[PDB]
Amino acid sequence: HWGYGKHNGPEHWHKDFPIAKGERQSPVDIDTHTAKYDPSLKPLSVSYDQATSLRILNNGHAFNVEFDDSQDKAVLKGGPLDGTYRLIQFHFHWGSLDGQGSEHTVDKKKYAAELHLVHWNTKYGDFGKAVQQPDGLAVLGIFLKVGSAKPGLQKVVDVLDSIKTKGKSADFTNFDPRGLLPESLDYWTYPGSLTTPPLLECVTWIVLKEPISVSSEQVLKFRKLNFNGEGEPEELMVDNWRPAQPLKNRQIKASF
Ligand SMILES: O[n+]1ccccc1S
Ligand SMILES: [Zn+2]
Repeated sequence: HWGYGKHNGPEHWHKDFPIAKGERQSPVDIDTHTAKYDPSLKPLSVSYDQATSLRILNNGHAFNVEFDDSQDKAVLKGGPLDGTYRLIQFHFHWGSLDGQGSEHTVDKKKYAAELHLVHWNTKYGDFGKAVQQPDGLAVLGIFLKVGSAKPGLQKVVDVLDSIKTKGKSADFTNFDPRGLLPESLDYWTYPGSLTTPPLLECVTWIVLKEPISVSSEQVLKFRKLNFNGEGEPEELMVDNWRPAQPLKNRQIKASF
């Protein structure tokens, strides 16, 4: 029964998921004066031209926009990565107020939200096998700040009313995730974990330096979602973010 409240939030997760206190937990604070440029990093390649979205689901924690990952249609390669990583879903974490919401922080700065584009390493055949491997996933993290509207997010915003409560889904075909990307692909990378239970330590994190801007009306529609199921008392889906975790013996590298 994990969640984001007092009684079931991040400080409780370690009881059911002891890896919460592990050596490679995410998110982390990115100290820009400690992260070092790595000339060994190869160019990052985001190839989303043939992406095939299918559906959007409120899972009681966030919403997932799901993709057809039965073939190499939307892949992430290059940068720190060896091989090919297939896009399976994206989701966001966000706050109740514009001053909080992101999971990663940059010199302790919190953004209003954070987008996670989740990809799995095709050498392991499926997502479920990939998450049991230290290089099984690659998550592209993108910060959201409140300013101008993001045209490419509006199709997402406008379907949320149809998936207000936990367990609801809606058809969501022909959504282009390229429209959620900032101009620059300058990034930081480090080894980490899923930021939700089961908190598996399988992720190569790639966190873009340049945030995207979204409008206050857009993020306000995120905040109208519900953690609860239909017919239950309303608990707004806000502050579904885990705070920064100890860096331990890890290196954050910069691509720039
Ligand atoms: O929050 N989250 C859920 C699933 C896979 C990755 C991540 S970051
Ligand atoms: Zn996430």
